[PDB]
Amino acid sequence: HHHKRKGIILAGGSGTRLHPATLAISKQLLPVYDKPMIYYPLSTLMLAGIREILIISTPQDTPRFQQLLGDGSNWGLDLQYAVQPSPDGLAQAFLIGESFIGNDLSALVLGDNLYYGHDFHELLGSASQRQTGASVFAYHVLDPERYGVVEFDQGGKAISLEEKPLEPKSNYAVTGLYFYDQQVVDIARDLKPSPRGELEITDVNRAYLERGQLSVEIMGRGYAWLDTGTHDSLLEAGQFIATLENRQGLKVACPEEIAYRQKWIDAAQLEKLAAPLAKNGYGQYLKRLLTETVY
Amino acid sequence: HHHKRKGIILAGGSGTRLHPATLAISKQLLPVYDKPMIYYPLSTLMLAGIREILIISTPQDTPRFQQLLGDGSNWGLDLQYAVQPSPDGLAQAFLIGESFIGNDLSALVLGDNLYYGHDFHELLGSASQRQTGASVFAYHVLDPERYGVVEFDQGGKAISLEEKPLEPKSNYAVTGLYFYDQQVVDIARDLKPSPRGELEITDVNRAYLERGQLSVEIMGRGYAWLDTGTHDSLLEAGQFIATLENRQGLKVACPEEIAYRQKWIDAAQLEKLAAPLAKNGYGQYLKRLLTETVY
Amino acid sequence: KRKGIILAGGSGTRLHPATLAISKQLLPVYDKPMIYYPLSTLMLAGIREILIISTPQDTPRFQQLLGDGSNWGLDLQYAVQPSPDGLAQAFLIGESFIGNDLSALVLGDNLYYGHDFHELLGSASQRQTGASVFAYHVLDPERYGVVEFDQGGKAISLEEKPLEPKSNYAVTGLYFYDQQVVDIARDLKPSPRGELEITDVNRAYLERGQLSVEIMGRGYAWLDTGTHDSLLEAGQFIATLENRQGLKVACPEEIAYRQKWIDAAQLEKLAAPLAKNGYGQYLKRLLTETVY
Amino acid sequence: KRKGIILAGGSGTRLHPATLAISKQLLPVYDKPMIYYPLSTLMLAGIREILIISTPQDTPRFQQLLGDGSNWGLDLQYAVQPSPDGLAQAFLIGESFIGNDLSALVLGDNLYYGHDFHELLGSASQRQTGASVFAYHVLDPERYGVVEFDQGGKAISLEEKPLEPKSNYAVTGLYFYDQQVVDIARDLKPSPRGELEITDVNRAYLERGQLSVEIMGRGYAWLDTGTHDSLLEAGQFIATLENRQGLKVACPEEIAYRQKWIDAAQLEKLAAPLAKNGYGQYLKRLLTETVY
Ligand SMILES: Cc1cc(Cn2c(N)c(N(C)S(=O)(=O)c3ccccc3)c(=O)[nH]c2=O)ccc1Br
Ligand SMILES: Cc1cc(Cn2c(N)c(N(C)S(=O)(=O)c3ccccc3)c(=O)[nH]c2=O)ccc1Br
Ligand SMILES: Cc1cc(Cn2c(N)c(N(C)S(=O)(=O)c3ccccc3)c(=O)[nH]c2=O)ccc1Br
Ligand SMILES: Cc1cc(Cn2c(N)c(N(C)S(=O)(=O)c3ccccc3)c(=O)[nH]c2=O)ccc1Br
Ligand SMILES: [Cl-]
Ligand SMILES: [Cl-]
Ligand SMILES: [Cl-]
Ligand SMILES: [Cl-]
Repeated sequence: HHHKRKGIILAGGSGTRLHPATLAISKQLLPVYDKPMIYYPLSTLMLAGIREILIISTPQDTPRFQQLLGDGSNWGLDLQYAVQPSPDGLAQAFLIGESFIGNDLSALVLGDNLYYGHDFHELLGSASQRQTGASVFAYHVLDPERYGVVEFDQGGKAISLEEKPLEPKSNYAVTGLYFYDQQVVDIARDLKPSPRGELEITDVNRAYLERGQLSVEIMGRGYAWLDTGTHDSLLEAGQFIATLENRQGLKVACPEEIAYRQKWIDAAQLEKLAAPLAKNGYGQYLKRLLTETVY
Repeated sequence: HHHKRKGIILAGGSGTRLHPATLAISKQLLPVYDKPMIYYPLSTLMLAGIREILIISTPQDTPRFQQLLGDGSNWGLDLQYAVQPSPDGLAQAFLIGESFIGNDLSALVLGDNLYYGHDFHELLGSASQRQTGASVFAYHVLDPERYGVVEFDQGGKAISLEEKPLEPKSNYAVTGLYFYDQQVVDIARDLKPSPRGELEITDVNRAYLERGQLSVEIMGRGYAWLDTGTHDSLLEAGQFIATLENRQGLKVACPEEIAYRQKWIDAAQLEKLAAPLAKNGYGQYLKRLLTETVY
Repeated sequence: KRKGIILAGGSGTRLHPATLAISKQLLPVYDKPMIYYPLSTLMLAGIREILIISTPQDTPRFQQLLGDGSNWGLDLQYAVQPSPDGLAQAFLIGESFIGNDLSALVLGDNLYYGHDFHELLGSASQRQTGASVFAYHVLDPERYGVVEFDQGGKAISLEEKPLEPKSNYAVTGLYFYDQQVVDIARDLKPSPRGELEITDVNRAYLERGQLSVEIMGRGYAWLDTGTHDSLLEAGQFIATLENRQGLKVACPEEIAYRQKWIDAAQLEKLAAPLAKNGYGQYLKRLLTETVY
Repeated sequence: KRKGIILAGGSGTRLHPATLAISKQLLPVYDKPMIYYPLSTLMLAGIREILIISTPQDTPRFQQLLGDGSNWGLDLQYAVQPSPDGLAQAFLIGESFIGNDLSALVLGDNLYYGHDFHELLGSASQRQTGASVFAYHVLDPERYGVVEFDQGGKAISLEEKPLEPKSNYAVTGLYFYDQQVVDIARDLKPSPRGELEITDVNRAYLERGQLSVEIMGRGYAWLDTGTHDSLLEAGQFIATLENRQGLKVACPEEIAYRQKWIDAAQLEKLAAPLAKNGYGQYLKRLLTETVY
């Protein structure tokens, strides 16, 4: 009898690549300017209207995310948690997240991706509304070799996907934000590991492409999709957010704000979250959101 | 007998505020990352479909802008030039630009304002399409005291404008990009100087407001409106553009690109502009635009 | 001999939510945890025996990061400061650690850089009586302990965060002390603000005419990591220097190796688990390259 | 006595369109034109008599900025380099300016910062025979003149932009010369690349055993302003230092005042037209404040 879309954030082991900074704490707990990196994809899923979210991290890191975020109920969310013992590729998320997904639609977001721009809400909404097939976003980059790359024909139809090609067919990278129908778990179960031993998200997306069920929306150049892959790019992302926030006196990817604007929490709930933070600019910001109209 | 909108860039004296950097060359000739500051508002007017543009600068600086930009015909534009002897306020632009405006619609842009974001073309187009009255944009800022400030009532109607108020009524600044009908010159002619001796753009905009002819569109938080008022903010703006451009391998506010995408110049014309620039990344970029599809 | 204290104290809620569930002095400045910077500073002054004082929450996190220090030729101990009751409390908490030895205190969020910094530390630590501090010209002296000089350059007053500062010389977060400091700290009354003040310890030395105040020149960088904006500035400053030089600032393994506290075999062992990133590659490179 | 040359040469089209109709070495690094930095460097080495060599297009722009230098206690002259035919051409163009005196050359886009920089310049300029250069450890030595040292630290080879560099020590864009340099430059054949190379002048001194190569230590900042990305890094580096200290790096008026080339009356006159911004306020402040 009938009378919905779940989220997954993959916040896994960045191995030893960013050591020694990441000896102290996992990558997606490092801040970008003023807030932990995971706040950014979490906020992204929230902006897409997703409230029920599974956070996949290492056994070691699970407790630390849990300590930061809890069960989400203060922000009107239902956050759950699962361990990824080993870094065996991004598609593993769907096998780990299998019982969490159930028979629902899903969205996957990488824990180290930051997005910003105008009408991002509307760009997400058109992905999450398409209730069959899958939807991904293509973004023009300088270094497409580092990503899944999309080739378009002359009428703008997607015709191939390639994982980290040495000779990319275009400058269009697939961003680390994906929307899936109920077929994803069964596609993911049939994947054989790749040459380097990972369950690849590109192979999942190619299965949808081969069935004619993949929507590739362009994420325009007027959106910022930022890179937290290196210490240098983590620093750029910090500068970028700081510049915007200090210009505007508005925050990017403040989860409490997003829950309040989605009406998942009300003004009294937002005031209670502001109380313990009253003595810093972040809690003062939440307080200011109770009385200021922001368009 | 019948069978159009002109642009003005006010690139005037920043006095001695940014000295000694500006002893060598005027403010709007200083670069923001890789291109002279004036490229940014020029590109903004171009994106609005404006081809016929008057550049107002000091007698000293006029020749230097002229040397940089010429008459615009290489980029499919008709740039003209006029001197502002003295820094007597922004509204003077309409008296200086009087014969240039003629009986047409106009757009005014400050030579030190940078804008960026998604569907900026569409945001401009809806201003320039409204062929009577005036249109301005409101942008949430931290420091509204430095700008013209807009007060909205509870239904979102603009009800007051104030120039640099010590006690701002909102955090909404009027950005330095304005669209005017044929009434602007006559409003500007009736302005008495303000307490500090300037012909104020806020007084022009209030005249439209009092006639019920001012449209105030919100420029959303997903747009970046950057500040080149200080050495620090000029540096932020540099970092901001560099981060975006190096992420994307695409340029922000490249005039040649904008003229090519407006179809004001064709592929052969763009190739000829790329030739003298062939030995640097900027000319290599223009060359790459001849063969790459960018969405 | 001289023992060191790093005060990696509580920043309260000021850097929340970055610091929710994540210790301030474990936040990275560019590529390495904040605490590497004061640690390296102490190590550069020749100090191997170091006490890390932090919150009840954060102390075990530093322990789990750094252990007893033996891998870098150090002797690290740990103590907790229950409550942010003033910087001078370090000497009470740290009484039995200091014992009857000379000491140096460094603040956990203070970053230093410059030419002959080794020698500037050397000259302070060699002075075996009195106390030694550094005065650095700053834009906002009101945020710090301020030093007033007379026309002949003698220090004549110290004030903690004065509303009307007598100079632009701030006392940096690096202090050297003789065997008197514990008893000076023990006889302190808390200030109006409710803190055992480090400036109050330093004035006590000044009143005895036993405070050396040396100028840390304008060619040195003393950076603060109090706020999100300063932490960011500091990252960009270090990254700019490191990417230019292909050398690191405040890499403890390098400093221990250069002090001869660890040898080439042990440096090589430290490089192995970091081999697949640039930090281990740098440690490996330091075995074969002559760096003047 | 020692005369100076600033080579503010042609960067071609590489920084276009920023440099279209606007001279490279007049682009600002943070708050001041690029050329203030090498000028100040020369001024810090005690050199008052300075030749600015630039393009036919840019030379009069520097002239119109700086004039004869008399307002800062300097003696500035100007010469043109018709074509970017190598850095060593400075000595041919500058032959009659150098006369029979000692010289120093500095590259117009080179920025230096650090403790006791004054003394490092002092020691090079005091050496009245041979030539003196500085070797600075860098990440990308292939972009520079590279110095090879033997196991005892003696310089044994110099190579201009080697595809396989023998070390990570780059020769900085600051060179001190005796009365031989003009005749060495005059006897140079152009390289395969079509340039009169400064490394070729320096090897000629090395071959005579008259090249001093001193290490510019890792505590000094030597920044390059070749590209848009480096020019930006340099701005952020200087701004971070200046906003922290409330002191300026490479403010020529301050350096002339501190060298006693201009007095307090003249510094005050220079402050007046800049009074309404921070730069003049700083100059005014330097009349009453003691800065160590
Ligand atoms: C429509 C709508 C607007 C907003 C306003 N908003 C926006 N636009 C943003 N952005 C600037 S965003 O859409 O680009 C964005 C949202 C979440 C995470 C990253 C970026 C934000 O960070 N926070 C925020 O409250 C929030 C919720 C909803 Br529903
Ligand atoms: C529709 C359209 C898109 C573009 C693409 N484009 C965009 N979007 C941008 N932007 C990132 S922008 O719309 O925010 C912008 C344009 C001009 C000046 C500043 C920002 C740009 O700088 N250059 C550019 O070619 C150009 C012309 C036209 Br008409
Ligand atoms: C003399 C000496 C030099 C060095 C080299 N060195 C230097 N100079 C530095 N500096 C750039 S520093 O002296 O300004 C510095 C040292 C420790 C912590 C911060 C800065 C460094 O960070 N690491 C380093 O190995 C190490 C130990 C000793 Br003893
Ligand atoms: C000893 C001395 C110190 C000073 C102080 N000083 C210093 N140290 C600096 N430096 C920070 S510097 O020596 O590293 C430097 C000098 C000139 C150009 C670049 C950096 C400066 O920029 N300006 C300045 O007035 C001036 C003249 C003389 Br002689
Ligand atoms: Cl876009
Ligand atoms: Cl928006
Ligand atoms: Cl110094
Ligand atoms: Cl050094």
